[PDB]
Amino acid sequence: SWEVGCGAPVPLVTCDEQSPYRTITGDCNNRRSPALGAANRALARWLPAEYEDGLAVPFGWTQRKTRNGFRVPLAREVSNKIVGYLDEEGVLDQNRSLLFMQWGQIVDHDLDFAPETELGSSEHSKVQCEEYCVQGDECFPIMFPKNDPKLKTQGKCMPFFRAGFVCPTPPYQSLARDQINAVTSFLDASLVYGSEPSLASRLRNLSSPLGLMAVNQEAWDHGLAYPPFNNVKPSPCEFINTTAHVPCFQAGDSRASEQILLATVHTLLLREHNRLARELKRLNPHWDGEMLYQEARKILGAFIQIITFRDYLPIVLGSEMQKWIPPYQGYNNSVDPRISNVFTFAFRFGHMEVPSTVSRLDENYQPWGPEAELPLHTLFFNTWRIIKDGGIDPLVRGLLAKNSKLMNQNKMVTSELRNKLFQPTHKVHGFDLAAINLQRCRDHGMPGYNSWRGFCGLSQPKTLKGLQAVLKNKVLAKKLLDLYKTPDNIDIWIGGNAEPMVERGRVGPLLACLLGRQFQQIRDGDRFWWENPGVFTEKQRDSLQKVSFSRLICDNTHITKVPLHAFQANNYPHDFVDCSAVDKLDLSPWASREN
Ligand code: HEM
Ligand SMILES: *[C@@H]1O[C@H](CO)[C@@H](O[C@@H]2O[C@H](CO)[C@@H](O[C@@H]3O[C@H](CO)[C@@H](O)[C@H](O)[C@@H]3O)[C@H](O)[C@H]2NC(C)=O)[C@H](O)[C@H]1NC(C)=O
Ligand SMILES: *[C@@H]1O[C@H](CO)[C@@H](O[C@@H]2O[C@H](CO)[C@@H](O[C@H]3O[C@H](CO)[C@@H](O)[C@H](O)[C@@H]3O)[C@H](O)[C@H]2NC(C)=O)[C@H](O)[C@H]1NC(C)=O
Ligand SMILES: *[C@@H]1O[C@H](CO)[C@@H](O[C@@H]2O[C@H](CO)[C@@H](O[C@H]3O[C@H](CO)[C@@H](O)[C@H](O)[C@@H]3O)[C@H](O)[C@H]2NC(C)=O)[C@H](O)[C@H]1NC(C)=O
Ligand SMILES: *[C@@H]1O[C@H](CO)[C@@H](O[C@@H]2O[C@H](CO)[C@@H](O)[C@H](O)[C@H]2NC(C)=O)[C@H](O)[C@H]1NC(C)=O
Ligand SMILES: [Ca+2]
Repeated sequence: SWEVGCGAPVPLVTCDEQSPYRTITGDCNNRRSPALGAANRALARWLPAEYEDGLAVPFGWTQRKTRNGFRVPLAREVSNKIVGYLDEEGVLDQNRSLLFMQWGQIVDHDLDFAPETELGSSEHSKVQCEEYCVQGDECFPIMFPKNDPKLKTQGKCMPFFRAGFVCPTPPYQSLARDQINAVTSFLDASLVYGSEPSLASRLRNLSSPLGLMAVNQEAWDHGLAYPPFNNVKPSPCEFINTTAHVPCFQAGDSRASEQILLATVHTLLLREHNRLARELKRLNPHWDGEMLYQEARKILGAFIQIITFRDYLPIVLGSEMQKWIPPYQGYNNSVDPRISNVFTFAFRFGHMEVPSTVSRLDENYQPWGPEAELPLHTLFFNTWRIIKDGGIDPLVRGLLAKNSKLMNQNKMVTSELRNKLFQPTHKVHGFDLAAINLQRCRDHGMPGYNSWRGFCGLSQPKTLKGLQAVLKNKVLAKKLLDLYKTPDNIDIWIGGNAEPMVERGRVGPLLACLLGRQFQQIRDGDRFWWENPGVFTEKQRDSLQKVSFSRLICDNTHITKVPLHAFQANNYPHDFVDCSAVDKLDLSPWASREN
């Protein structure tokens, strides 16, 4: 097979092995195979890639060719018939907050990214894709089926570009096509600190010896910080309201400004880096800026680890967790920490948890002003609503008080995501996230629903009656097969999502498995996982056990009323208490001494 080590990454990183700090790139975690889990390398393959030419060409590319003796259904046709719904009433999750959706997006963004193939600088390859919908090379258009209302308004297709691949980005051929993970595979708060040594520095305040991080100079949220602006024009954030002139935020992750609430938790995280950084110079005045940045970076890492695994995961995987993520037993140097290709489609389960509206509430948890409840589609790359319409305080209260959208077989993805999505480079408010997910499955060369079913050790449904038993839904299983013709061909995203949810959790049998395995691999294969003896001192761990997302809000906002359990559905005022009832993170054990 091979090549054994293709591609060019950040080709200049040799290990210190004696440093107690993670590399920005994620290198040097593993002593034996040191590029394992790093950034800018092939997503791991749990199962062999599936292309029609067996090498690189997606299923759906050529019209004459077929998948298992059937034509693959159009990306959007799958959506129009199965994914969409009209009536938004009763789709709310009665036992999970908007934060349950929100944190999903934070971890994931920490864990993976597969950068698009917008290669070029002054180009007509972008034009022949968008204007003419000409398939070929790095352009893979999402066509519109007969009687799509988007034909009248938008055109003949939705522009779609293939994902970036290993070795170089001009076509080529040898092994099957593997897609690139632009971020580090460890749960290491890279959304904040970056995955490139080049960018990791740009985000830092290297003007003072305090290990602080660059903050906005133009705007201020009641004396509290905002992220810096991305002064790289043209920007998507400016385009949406030209009169405002407000550009996107800049963090260690490109997707920080995609939606308004994701930029909000980005503000909270950046805020507590500086708070830890400041409290550490209170306690350790002799420390240089480097120790400060790094020591703060280490606590925040541990922060995102404890919240993800103690608070988030148990309510996602549910009864299935102990089956897949048993209790911790130490760092296994034989476990592959890399994020697999399929995982980048498993974690997308959350797209069906995004509700139609984002609300802004006041101190009394009452609707804030005339335009309190906004449509979500108006909030893609919307930063002017943060900076010039209340700050983050109203949006944070919304997260804690308002419900998440519950997954439903008859009501899947909101039309605000499935019909009105804004994509950063393009101009209109009209892409389909359901269709975009469905061709990326095909682009990445995913094997079908059944391979993955079997991979996890679950009955591989082959008949109409078979699929029924698994999906516990006769009408959905029939629509699925009328389009896919066989359950072997169902795209992993929709197939995995269609399944009913496990007990006490928010995902079904197949997804619990795929998600379950990854999260254990990235816990067990991480040399810097907080609990692993050596990383944090015995005392340091005891304080880290006390962190809560509620405390992140209290110490970095002028919200004073917070629920204790921030991922479950809480009502005002009964479930809300004072910030004083919420346990503080004691940073005393970090106090190093001299004589
Ligand atoms: C309104 C909120 C959200 C918006 C607007 C949004 C939008 C997007 C878009 C446009 C993509 C690119 C898809 C592609 O081209 O393949 C994406 C990727 C992704 N999203 Fe979301 N998303 C949201 C929330 C979430 C949440 C809450 C989660 C997790 C629970 C999530 C999980 C993911 C994952 C895993 C990817 C692929 C990551 C990778 O690059 O490998 N998203 N999102
Ligand atoms: C483009 O961005 C600007 C903000 O930079 C938006 O303009 C603002 O629009 C609202 C009206 O919807 C104005 O608020 C008004 O004043 C007070 C609150 O400050 C309130 O009592 C009034 O009832 C009213 O809501 C605000 O002054 C105005 N800013 C100015 C002077 O430009 C604009 O709506 C955005 N448009 C788009 C295309 O989204
Ligand atoms: C809504 O979700 C809440 C968050 O999980 C959940 O709170 C959970 O309540 C039970 C208390 O019993 C705990 O789960 C345990 O339940 C039984 C024990 O009687 C066992 O079978 C389970 O294995 C499990 O240990 C959770 O600890 C607790 N969650 C947390 C972390 O606070 C509510 O119960 C849910 N509300 C509804 C709709 O019932
Ligand atoms: C990099 O770090 C610098 C030092 O920590 C920081 O400069 C400080 O900025 C704050 C906030 O803008 C200023 O605090 C306040 O100054 C007066 C107080 O009398 C107020 O009237 C202002 O409203 C302001 O809030 C400090 O004056 C300033 N400190 C120093 C040492 O000059 C930079 O802003 C940081 N730069 C970046 C890009 O992150
Ligand atoms: C560390 O984890 C690895 C991977 O799960 C374990 O390696 C397995 O060892 C079994 C024997 O029990 C072998 O049959 C397999 O070859 C290994 N499995 C895999 C997935 O490769 C190992 O048991 C663990 N080691 C320690 C010390 O905990
Ligand atoms: Ca990471």
